[PDB]
Amino acid sequence: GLIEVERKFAPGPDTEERLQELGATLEHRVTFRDTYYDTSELSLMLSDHWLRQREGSGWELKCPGVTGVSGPHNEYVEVTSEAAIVAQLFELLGSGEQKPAGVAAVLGSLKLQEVASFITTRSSWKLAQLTIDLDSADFGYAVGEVEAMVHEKAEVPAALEKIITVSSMLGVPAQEEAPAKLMVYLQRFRPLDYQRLLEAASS
Ligand SMILES: Cc1ncc(C[n+]2csc(CCOP(=O)(O)OP(=O)(O)OP(=O)(O)O)c2C)c(N)n1
Repeated sequence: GLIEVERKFAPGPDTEERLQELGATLEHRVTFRDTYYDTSELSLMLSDHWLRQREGSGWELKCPGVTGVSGPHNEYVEVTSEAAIVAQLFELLGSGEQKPAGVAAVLGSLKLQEVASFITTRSSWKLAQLTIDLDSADFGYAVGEVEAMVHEKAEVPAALEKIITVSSMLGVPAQEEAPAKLMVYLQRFRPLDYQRLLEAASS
């Protein structure tokens, strides 16, 4: 799959106006459920893999990036082929000897269960490209991301530059590193999982 490069930010009262003034256009709005899966030991998340089923899109696996871009920014390979997702799940959790099947069909054999499920309403903008998604979660939390998707690693630096420039033109504090919706959900509603992630990040 493709390499996603992103920077999250806290959206302000002026964000639409600022986007308008930059020449970004609002492409669509959409409301949808995401459901994230892991083992009881959080084997995926602790290895920086994120498996989800998204209403309207199907199964998606985020795999850790190949280049060094972490900080307020981050980089993931997004895998959307179910066959590719299963192949990676077998390697991480099970055996490559297992019979391939759809992601839903293998969950039970790999002891994968729902760790999080929540609805989001997303207002999606395009800049000529970059995408800027302004999200509101159904547990009460709002976040934005400036994002680019590239094919090869050598395109990452140039994408990363635009992402920073656009966040800055939005007037988003440089220091700010707004958390992912999933991380706020885990903090509020899966506190023992959240602590496990904390203890592993400081390690
Ligand atoms: C402290 C910390 N923060 C973030 C991460 C990375 N991370 C946390 S959750 C998580 C999975 C959810 O990522 P997210 O960017 O919030 O998805 P979303 O915006 O809704 O959808 P999309 O852009 O595909 O449409 C990742 C990759 C990490 N490992 N540690």
